[PDB]
Amino acid sequence: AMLLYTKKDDIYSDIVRMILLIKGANAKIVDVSKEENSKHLEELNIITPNGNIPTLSTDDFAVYRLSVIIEAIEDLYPFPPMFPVFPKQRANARILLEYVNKTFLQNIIKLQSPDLDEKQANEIKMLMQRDIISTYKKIVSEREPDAQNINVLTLIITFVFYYFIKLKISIPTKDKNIIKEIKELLSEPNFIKTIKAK
Amino acid sequence: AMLLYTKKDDIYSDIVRMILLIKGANAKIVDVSKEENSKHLEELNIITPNGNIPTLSTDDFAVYRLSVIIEAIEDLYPFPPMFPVFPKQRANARILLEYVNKTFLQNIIKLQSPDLDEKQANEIKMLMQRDIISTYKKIVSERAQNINVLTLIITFVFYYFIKLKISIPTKDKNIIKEIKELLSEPNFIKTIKA
Repeated sequence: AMLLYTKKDDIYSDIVRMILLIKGANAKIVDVSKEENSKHLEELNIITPNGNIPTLSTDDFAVYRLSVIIEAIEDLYPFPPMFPVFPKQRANARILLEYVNKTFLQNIIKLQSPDLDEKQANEIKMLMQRDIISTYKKIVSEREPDAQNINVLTLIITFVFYYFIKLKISIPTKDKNIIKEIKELLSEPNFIKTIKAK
Repeated sequence: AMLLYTKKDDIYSDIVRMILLIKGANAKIVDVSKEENSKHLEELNIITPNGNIPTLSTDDFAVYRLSVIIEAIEDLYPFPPMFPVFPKQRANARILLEYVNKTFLQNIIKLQSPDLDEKQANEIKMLMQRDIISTYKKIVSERAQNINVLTLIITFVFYYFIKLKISIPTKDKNIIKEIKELLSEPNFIKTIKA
């Protein structure tokens, strides 16, 4: 059966859990930061090279790295699709996913590290604050049709705004429409469901 | 149109160039290290954060991370396939690609850096020498003769071992024959003489 090794307040764990929810995969979610899951943590370090979090464990394999976890979930559960189904658009989305991973997701992890300086933290916060709206506008520009499903980029950008709040970083916009849209993302039923899954 | 920003004696450029050759992609390879076109190096530093080499550019994007370059090429040019068709094997290939990138590709580019002492260089060489056969055996263990991205990359690893005067640590006649067979692949030769 499907098992997801998670960790508390980890943007990557959260993203994969929401993906698994939308895909309708009935996965066992195990938080290895909890002392009762100590045995699952021991297993993780046997099946993975560095006890990587998150880890999606299938009957046939164990995967780590967000883009690889997504691809493995998509191979086994293609519906609803997380990426565009046409080559050009698919390529663009995967490149934009890499940009969001590098610019936001990796930096969110850095701000949560105990070995973080005052200089380093302000560099990261300034960086993410500068591009966040530009990236958000670019993700919605790619979408530019009712009862339709969400894409992996909208799903991930929602978690970026959620972690901005979590890290007490203000979302830099005065635009009423963008504010309404961000509030609409943060109130998506599957996002709430994932946030209250703990 | 498709534009590839390359640099002389760069393992990553070589790998992408061979992939684009096999795919039959109509890309415009530009060697930024050449003075002939300084105009392209300027445009590269605008579209990328640190003028990263290699960079696969399109009218819609610029990509410089190797695994993202390989995925973007596969999305646009799926034939011939560079990855296993079944999910388990696909997942394993991508993980093994990351291992090869970290253990060898990144270490080859460190040995080519100007500010590097002989002590640091010996650490890297011995490290790469220890795992090269184990990794090679693992790539062939994963495997009518359609080349996949891991075999393509491991070929360039053995090519750069020779290029950096690092001996391939094996006495095994079969492995030696196989490495020699990799290094004589027509598209590899074609890429090396491009």
